[PDB]
Amino acid sequence: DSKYQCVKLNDGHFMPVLGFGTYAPAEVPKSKALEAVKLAIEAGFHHIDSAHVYNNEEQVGLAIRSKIADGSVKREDIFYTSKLWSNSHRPELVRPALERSLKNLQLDYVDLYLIHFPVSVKPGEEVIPKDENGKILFDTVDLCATWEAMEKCKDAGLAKSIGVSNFNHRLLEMILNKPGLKYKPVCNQVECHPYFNQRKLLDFCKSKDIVLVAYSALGSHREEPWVDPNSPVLLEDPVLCALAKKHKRTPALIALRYQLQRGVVVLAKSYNEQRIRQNVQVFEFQLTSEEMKAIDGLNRNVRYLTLDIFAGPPNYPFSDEY
Amino acid sequence: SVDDSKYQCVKLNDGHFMPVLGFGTYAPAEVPKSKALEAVKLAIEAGFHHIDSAHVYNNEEQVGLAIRSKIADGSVKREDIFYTSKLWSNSHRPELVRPALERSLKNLQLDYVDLYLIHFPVSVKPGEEVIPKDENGKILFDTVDLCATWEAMEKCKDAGLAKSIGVSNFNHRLLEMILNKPGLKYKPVCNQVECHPYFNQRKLLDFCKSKDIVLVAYSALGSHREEPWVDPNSPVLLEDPVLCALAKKHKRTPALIALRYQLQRGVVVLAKSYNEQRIRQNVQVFEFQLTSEEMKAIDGLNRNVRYLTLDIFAGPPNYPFSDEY
Ligand SMILES: NC(=O)c1ccc[n+]([C@@H]2O[C@H](COP(=O)([O-])OP(=O)(O)OC[C@H]3O[C@@H](n4cnc5c(N)ncnc54)[C@H](OP(=O)(O)O)[C@@H]3O)[C@@H](O)[C@H]2O)c1
Ligand SMILES: NC(=O)c1ccc[n+]([C@@H]2O[C@H](COP(=O)([O-])OP(=O)(O)OC[C@H]3O[C@@H](n4cnc5c(N)ncnc54)[C@H](OP(=O)(O)O)[C@@H]3O)[C@@H](O)[C@H]2O)c1
Repeated sequence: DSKYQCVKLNDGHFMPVLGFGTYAPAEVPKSKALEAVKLAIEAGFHHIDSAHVYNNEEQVGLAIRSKIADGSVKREDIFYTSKLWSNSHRPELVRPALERSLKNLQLDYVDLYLIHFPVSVKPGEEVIPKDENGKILFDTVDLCATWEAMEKCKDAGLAKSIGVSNFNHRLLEMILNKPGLKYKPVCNQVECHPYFNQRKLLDFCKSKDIVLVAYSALGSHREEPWVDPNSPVLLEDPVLCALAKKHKRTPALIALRYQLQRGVVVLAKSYNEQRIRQNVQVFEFQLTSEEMKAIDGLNRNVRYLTLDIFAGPPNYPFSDEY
Repeated sequence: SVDDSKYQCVKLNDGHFMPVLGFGTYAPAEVPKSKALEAVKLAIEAGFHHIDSAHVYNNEEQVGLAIRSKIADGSVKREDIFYTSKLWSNSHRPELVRPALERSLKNLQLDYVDLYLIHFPVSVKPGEEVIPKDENGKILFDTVDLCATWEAMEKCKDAGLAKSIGVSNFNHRLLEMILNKPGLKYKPVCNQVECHPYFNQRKLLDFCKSKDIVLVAYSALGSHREEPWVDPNSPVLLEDPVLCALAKKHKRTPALIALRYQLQRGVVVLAKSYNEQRIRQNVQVFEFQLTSEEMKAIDGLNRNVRYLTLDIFAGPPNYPFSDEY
């Protein structure tokens, strides 16, 4: 213990390369996140991924603080990520959103704060506000101004590092090229897996030393109406299953190891005590270059999470090629 | 930012972690041994957490002092230094393995090495001389079962003298030999071998990976080019045009490109320098990354150029470089 695999971010901080996802569908009791985070820590996860919009920060924080006070882990050995929801993109709303997250977590800082999604919605308690016609109440906010507000939260010490999520090439360039930029995003957390392996965006991120963090790396939560139930089940893939047999591992383990070997930090959500343990075994084997090539072949350009309910605004990120 | 107790490491097949950038400590004979002391100190100061040495480099006293010095002054803790030594070929006989380790520890004044390797698979006769020769200058080769040598290595690990054990300059056959040994207790955590864009070890790399063995690259910058070890007609790796082009593009150096290349193919890479500026420059390998096209462009430099043949040890069956890999 005490040591684990991390990568150096562009602001000098280190991020553990395997992250534990904490989102769980609405039907799942928020209490299950409490135990799942505790187990994840016990199993050796050192990186925990959440967001204000997952509505579990109370529980996630309790787990962390609970594996701390029981000396199972130290605060410096937990990399905790939160995310700014789209109803707080206005500059004067960013620090208050982070501070509310921190109050819920009862923590002094987050290790990483991301702009969760580049499209903005009307400020208020409702995370997906809708009008009388059932249409989204979008808002217009200069992301450059939101990013300047994140830089101030990092300078205030409330976030160790800042980054973004669901940003495309155009949106990343907007930040990277912003006049007077103080801090580049350390990461861009996006959907990534053998069926949507983000090779183009990945390479771009690499060229600017931005770490691409893969979510729904195991084929996603497949929650409706977010993900089409007709979409292929990743973990049933014939090639993944074959490689899983060869290595005597599982298709999940193969999908995770794949991301590690291509330079991607990978998240993995499970609320199963035993699967939580399985996933940490990603550090127990390697894939050969022929095998990597085989997984590369699986790419289909199928995106599980379109979030197309947010389509329309200029900053909707998935219309571009990448 | 956080020159903290955080840095990039990989998990070894025995549960231990190895920092992925190692500092090489061998310097040609014309270089005074004293220089190794200041070099390793500067390397620790710069952020190297992995230090590579060997009995045959005749600097363990200096390298050990450097490490002790940086611990005793509070710059670093012992658990944050990954120190590697190597068993020289005059101590391949099983009963001589632990005595060899203990002697290196005595010279270093350390309690344990983080990693102890079988340095080279060809054995020579026991005694003080590292390359024992008879009166006619013939090297005095010895016949030793490396499987027995490995058993003695396993015992060194069970004793806590070495946290991990591995090999160096082993080929496919020799690896299989160890891995397929009856009663095998500990697999080698690594195979430290020459590796660089002119000799990228693709095949051997895949093999190691398939066994979860970490390939550690030595002479990753094109070697010390010391004669008569290295053919002075050999190409200068760091003068390669492609490397130079990439270096220019990234605003880095050919050396940085060469090291980053290894990191991105899952290879732990060593880098030797006794120059304060280059020592600091090399840890910059964590500051950028290469695209898949750039990686492919480096893969294209492979030219089967082995800088270090060690062919004075060619002849005996265990000579490792005759086989395809
Ligand atoms: N920033 C964003 O826009 C965004 C979007 C989506 C997700 N995320 C983050 O990424 C995390 C992961 O994404 P996800 O939650 O969408 O999908 P995921 O991690 O792809 O989900 C994998 C599904 O596989 C199951 N699983 C886990 N380990 C397994 C194993 N070893 N073998 C077989 N099945 C296994 C899990 O079910 P069990 O619990 O029953 O094991 C889970 O439902 C989320 O929790 C969240 O933190 C971020
Ligand atoms: N196990 C084995 O059989 C074996 C064999 C050979 C080597 N090794 C290990 O691997 C280490 C490295 O191998 P090496 O010593 O053969 O080769 P190396 O690390 O490839 O040597 C690089 C040469 O490049 C120079 N250099 C370092 N950084 C540079 C930079 N940033 N820009 C330009 N030049 C730079 C150094 O000279 P300056 O010092 O002047 O900077 C050095 O002489 C050794 O010290 C040793 O620990 C092991």
